[PDB]
Amino acid sequence: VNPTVFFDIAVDGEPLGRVSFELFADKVPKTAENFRALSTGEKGFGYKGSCFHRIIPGFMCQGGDFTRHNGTGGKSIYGEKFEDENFILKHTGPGILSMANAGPNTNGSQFFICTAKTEWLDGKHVVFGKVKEGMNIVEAMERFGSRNGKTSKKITIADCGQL
Repeated sequence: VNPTVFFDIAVDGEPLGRVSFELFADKVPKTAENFRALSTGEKGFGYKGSCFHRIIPGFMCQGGDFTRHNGTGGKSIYGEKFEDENFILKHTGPGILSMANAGPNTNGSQFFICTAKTEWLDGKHVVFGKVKEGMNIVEAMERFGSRNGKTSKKITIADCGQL
């Protein structure tokens, strides 16, 4: 029943590979639906063509700022921001998909893919999915990151949608 969406990743416009995600619509339906719709672009805006602006190896990959490309933008399908839906699910290890935010109830479109267990984020960031296929591709992306998060090459979402 839970939806699966994919990102096709490019590095300086060179294809890298495909990452797919299971979204936990059974446990966080509002947050899952935002990401699903941003991935298909069915509301008229979304993730296609956007970059991962912050990648810290041994920590996370962060993206979803499709309006300013640097961590200061983005918007949800519900408006500029929406509430923290629940914190049922925890940051248990690599492959977890969690919402970036700027305080309580400030979810937009930014998300991160954890590449480590990040338990200190539990109860503060809404977990809403997990990598299903292509974790090896996330690991390859990680290698273009750095300690301060700047990427050495431009890591983009070349295509995305629902499988």
